[PDB]
Amino acid sequence: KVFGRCELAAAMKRHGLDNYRGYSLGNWVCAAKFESNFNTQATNRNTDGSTDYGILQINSRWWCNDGRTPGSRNLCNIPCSALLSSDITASVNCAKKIVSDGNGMNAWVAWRNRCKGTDVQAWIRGCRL
Ligand SMILES: [Cl-]
Ligand SMILES: [Cl-]
Ligand code: NA
Repeated sequence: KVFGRCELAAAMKRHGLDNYRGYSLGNWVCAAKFESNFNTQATNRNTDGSTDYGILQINSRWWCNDGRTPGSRNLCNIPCSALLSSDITASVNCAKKIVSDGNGMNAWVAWRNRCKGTDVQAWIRGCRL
């Protein structure tokens, strides 16, 4: 599923992401925009053989099992395919664990490079929330 900007914002808010660990809703929407272009089905292969999955491009080296990343962990305890569903619950739940692991949202390179230090609130402007 390809989410609309305000549609995704509302879904993230409902799942408790707004100001989760101090990150306002605009941050999460901005990261989803530049990680996946709001597409739950996005996949990307990394040089080390791991793969990133779903709307927040969660990586198989640490966080999910895709059966093809040798010597990897599965810290959200889910198959990576679960992260591609049109229901974002698994992606959200896993993201909460990632952002809690000490490095905040710097774990997402696109957030660090394209959202951090910008007016992120613009990403939820105009939305009925
Ligand atoms: Cl915001
Ligand atoms: Cl933080
Ligand atoms: Na894994």
